[PDB]
Amino acid sequence: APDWVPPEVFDLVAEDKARCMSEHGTTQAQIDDVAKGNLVNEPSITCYMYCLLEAFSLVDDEANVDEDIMLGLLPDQLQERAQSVMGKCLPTSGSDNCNKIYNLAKCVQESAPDVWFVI
Amino acid sequence: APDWVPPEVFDLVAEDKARCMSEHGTTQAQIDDVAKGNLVNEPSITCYMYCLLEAFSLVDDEANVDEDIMLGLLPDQLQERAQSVMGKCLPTSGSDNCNKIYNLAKCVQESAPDVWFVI
Ligand SMILES: CCCCNS(=O)(=O)c1ccccc1
Ligand SMILES: CCCCNS(=O)(=O)c1ccccc1
Ligand SMILES: CCCCNS(=O)(=O)c1ccccc1
Repeated sequence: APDWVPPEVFDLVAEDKARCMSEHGTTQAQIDDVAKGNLVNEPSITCYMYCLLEAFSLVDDEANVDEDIMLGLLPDQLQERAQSVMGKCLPTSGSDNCNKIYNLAKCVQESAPDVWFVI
Repeated sequence: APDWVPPEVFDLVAEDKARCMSEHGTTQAQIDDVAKGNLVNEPSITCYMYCLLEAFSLVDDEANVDEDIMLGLLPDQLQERAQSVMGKCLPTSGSDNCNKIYNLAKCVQESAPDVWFVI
């Protein structure tokens, strides 16, 4: 949703978006809420984000973020900002994979809400 | 094991853990191996998982799973996530009891790696 997201990402994620929303019972409404900063800790959205990340190998089976793959997918414009916020927010911590991603999202959104995006 | 697993279960299983590891020649390394995502189809671990399940009355003599009790014993957030996964992955199928549980474990891990834990 933020204006920096490369156009190609909308097509790149389309397959795994459909699959992940089906698996987690996610609605588009929940997703639209996130750029508005209305994220709540509900598995239907938190496990969706986990699902989408895992699909691009941005996280492992334990929801640990691969910083290199994350920076790789991000555009050049955001490398500086994203590296700083990852330093701050990683490694992930939480009770389960979905909570780990919720905790990461909240962490990022505290200083850099426009760096965390969901589609 | 994942961070969500109830503290109580470490003590609750200690008796049957010992008996089940002894029965199936299981080593602690094999058990630890699973958390890492490295579950293999080997009877010393797959029959161990059967054995622990049966101890909690979660499987019968044919490795049919009691979905209701399995789900009921999971903490709230894991119970929600597992309902879907268990809908897909149950009832069990396979050539023997040990393979049935291997197939269940892999099935669960495809969508919900952190849901299927072994101790
Ligand atoms: C780092 C930005 C947060 C990623 N959130 S997301 O899980 O919806 C997602 C969006 C796009 C690709 C993969 C995952
Ligand atoms: C007695 C209370 C502990 C059971 N909780 S459990 O999540 O570890 C669990 C173990 C085995 C199957 C399902 C859930
Ligand atoms: C979601 C259920 C996981 C079952 N895994 S287990 O069979 O090794 C087991 C762990 C603890 C108690 C009984 C069985």
